Amino acid sequence: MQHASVIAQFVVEEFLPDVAPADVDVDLDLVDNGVIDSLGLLKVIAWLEDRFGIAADDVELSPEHFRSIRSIDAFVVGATTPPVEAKLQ
Ligand SMILES: *P(=O)(O)OCC(C)(C)[C@H](O)C(=O)NCCC(=O)NCCS
Repeated sequence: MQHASVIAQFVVEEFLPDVAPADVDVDLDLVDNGVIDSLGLLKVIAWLEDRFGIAADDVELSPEHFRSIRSIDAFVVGATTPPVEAKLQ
């Protein structure tokens, strides 16, 4: 997991209902949340890339990458797993 709860909280915090992300089925395809795929993706890539100084072109953007939260956790875990107390930070 390497802070898997933070990953679900990170994306869920963008639009979490009155339920704590820990009580939300993080098994939901973020595709419905595709909202993050375009607007949030730009903000996430700019922030995520700034912390690791990774070129945005290095990674290709596609809806399949956000098909599920677990798929994103493996990609990030494969390279790095940074725990964050809140998405704002
Ligand atoms: P937004 O979230 O609507 O943008 C969709 C994303 C970022 C997933 C991307 O555009 C996409 O749909 N994947 C295919 C690649 C693509 O269409 N690039 C957009 C410029 S042609």
